[PDB]
Amino acid sequence: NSVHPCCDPVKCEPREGEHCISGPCCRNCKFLNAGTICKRAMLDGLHDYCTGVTSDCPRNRYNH
Amino acid sequence: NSVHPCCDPVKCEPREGEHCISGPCCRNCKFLNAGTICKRAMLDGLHDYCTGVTSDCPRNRYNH
Repeated sequence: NSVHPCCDPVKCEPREGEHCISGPCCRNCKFLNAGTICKRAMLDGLHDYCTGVTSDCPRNRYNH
Repeated sequence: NSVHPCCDPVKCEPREGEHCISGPCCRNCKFLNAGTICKRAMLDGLHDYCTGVTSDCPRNRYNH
């Protein structure tokens, strides 16, 4: 709903101390550990993993 | 590529003993453990988990 728990509305940044606002790899304002699977692949075993430094879910680079 | 390691081409079923062919929740011909996250959500903490009984990745029922 309304303001985000993670948002600093005077700066439009995450409140000081937290890492992010929302995302497959953002949970409770902080980054999930790098390596955490954020999506499984149809099938080759090339899954999309979290990076530890960003909120989004990266397409595994070993894909065309 | 070619025939699937998991496929029984005379029956067009998975070779006897295995569970599935391919899918986010299928790995080495077998079902991933129920509860295994197959996809993380933008943000509510309502992730899509594996079922243990199917190869696909289920939309979490707590979504509209």
